[PDB]
Amino acid sequence: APAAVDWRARGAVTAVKDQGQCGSCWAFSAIGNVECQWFLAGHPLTNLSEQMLVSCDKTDSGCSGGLMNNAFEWIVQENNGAVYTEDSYPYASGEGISPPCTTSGHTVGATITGHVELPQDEAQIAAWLAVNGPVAVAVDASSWMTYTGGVMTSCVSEQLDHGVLLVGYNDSAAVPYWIIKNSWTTQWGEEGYIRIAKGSNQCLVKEEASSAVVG
Ligand SMILES: O=C(N[C@@H](Cc1ccccc1)C(=O)N[C@@H](Cc1ccccc1)C(=O)CO)OCc1ccccc1
Repeated sequence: APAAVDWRARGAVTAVKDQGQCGSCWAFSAIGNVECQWFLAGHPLTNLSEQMLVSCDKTDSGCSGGLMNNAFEWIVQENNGAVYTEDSYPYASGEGISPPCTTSGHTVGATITGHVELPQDEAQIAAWLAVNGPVAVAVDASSWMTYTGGVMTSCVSEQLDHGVLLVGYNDSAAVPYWIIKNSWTTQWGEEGYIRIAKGSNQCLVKEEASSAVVG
């Protein structure tokens, strides 16, 4: 694999978001992945709708939580592969509730055909990311309320609880690291990003990695 990859500088990653008081990290992870995969398939970089998942994907639990793989499966099996634009289905859950699903009045911004579940191996995830783009992952975020910048050390790695998006890595650095997009505003971390050490399963980052497939 290349020594380093950073998709943020290559036109593939939209702005950092704010999930607010809702337990919707799963939806930010899944949609951020779709956004990146759609661009890398040769389509314009488009802002897509987390609200579609939070209100309409009844195989997940709204502001009480969900799974990225369930969300990818719902899009294809129940929603004809469609992912609506942000502008046509804007985020409505920042106060912490999921309003009833709206089943018309939206415009499709992207489509997917399926998803892949990646190996539980950091070198294999990096190799896939270098060619095919950003990857949805789950982490233990319990230590992330202390992060202020730099490459974090000694991440608490006990229980997966938070969905996020891998956007790059650097194996040439003094301590090799992953680059991760969070959904806690740009005032948190490094303009909304976190770097964690790579190669020691920090925060359980290798355990639940997956991606949508765009045809
Ligand atoms: O708890 C979750 N998911 C986790 C993420 C996850 C994804 C993949 C693997 C492990 C964890 C989840 O959604 N976490 C929630 C936790 C939360 C709840 C309420 C307020 C703020 C925060 C998040 O928003 C993560 O920030 O899913 C429960 C579930 C399972 C099946 C169907 C419906 C919900």
